[PDB]
Amino acid sequence: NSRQEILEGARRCFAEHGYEGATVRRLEEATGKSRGAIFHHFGDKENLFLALAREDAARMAEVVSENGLVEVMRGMLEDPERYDWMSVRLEISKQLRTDPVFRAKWIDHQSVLDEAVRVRLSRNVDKGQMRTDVPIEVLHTFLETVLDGFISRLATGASTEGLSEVLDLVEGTVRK
Amino acid sequence: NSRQEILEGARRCFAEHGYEGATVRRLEEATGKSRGAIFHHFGDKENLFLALAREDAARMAEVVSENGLVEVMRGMLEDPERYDWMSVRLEISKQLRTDPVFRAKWIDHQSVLDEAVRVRLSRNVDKGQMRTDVPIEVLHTFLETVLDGFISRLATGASTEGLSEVLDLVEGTVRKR
Ligand SMILES: [Mg+2]
Ligand SMILES: [Mg+2]
Ligand code: NA
Repeated sequence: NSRQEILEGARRCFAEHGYEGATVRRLEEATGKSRGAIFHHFGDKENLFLALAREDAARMAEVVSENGLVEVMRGMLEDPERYDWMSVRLEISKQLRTDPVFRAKWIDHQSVLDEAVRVRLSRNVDKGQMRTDVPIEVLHTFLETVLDGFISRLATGASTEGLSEVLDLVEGTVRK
Repeated sequence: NSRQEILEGARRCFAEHGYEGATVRRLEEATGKSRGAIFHHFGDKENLFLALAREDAARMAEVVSENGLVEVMRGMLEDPERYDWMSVRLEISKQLRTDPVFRAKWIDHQSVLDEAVRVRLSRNVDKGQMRTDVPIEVLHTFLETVLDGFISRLATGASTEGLSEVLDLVEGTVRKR
């Protein structure tokens, strides 16, 4: 409960203020919980952020298991209210490249999504639905690159125009 | 001449420190030019950023005219440091999305690139090289989304392995069958 309350409020706070602007005082205000309770549950601000990213990964992993990364992207188009949170995620990009400890933690906190993508694509291969003239890992990297592009695009304020059709094309490309 | 100097230092500074981290001191360090030289020129950090965006849009536009957005991306793989500063978009996305003035400036400063992509795709269509079962504007948006993906991956230190083969696949997809 307390943990949940902290996560729901923290997501709002980060989205509203950005990473640096999500001060401890603002996190208190957004959660109704003390700094002592927040850090008791999460240790530090970065771990709190990582918990949120892991929540994202779990949710995305579920959708992937149903209908792939393309369906995650379709959901992005349905959810414009989430763009502010997507922007916060993007702010940690440089740290991801330069801080080995944080990097490893970020990767670990995405592990459920990464595996789900792999399982999905395996299932698709088993069913003979993917093209076989291109290795499955090239197809994998292609889908991940489109996903990163979608996130960037939307977060930076590009319109929705033609994106559903772009997703149709993306799906068509990896199929037989 | 000096101006190419100030943009060159800015580029390296943005690549190294980010947008917020590009302090006057660090910009001086990178340009070795007194804050007065640097900003007399541009007024503020936003405008130095937008000037750089224009300069590199123009370079990309040249490449596009020769061999499309895919060739821009092949070049990014060949030397990721050239456009590494573009990582700053990932830092400032909410400002680019939510400040309509800034956003309009950003779009304007990329106009030469956008027109070159449109001219290149037109030429491809004229020669019957593009698939025609998907509208050309969907193909256009696809290619841009891929480029946005490439900038993100390189910003976060993703391996570039398999990406040349990904570009082959991208190129094959927009072509006729
Ligand atoms: Mg699908
Ligand atoms: Mg080509
Ligand atoms: Na052109």
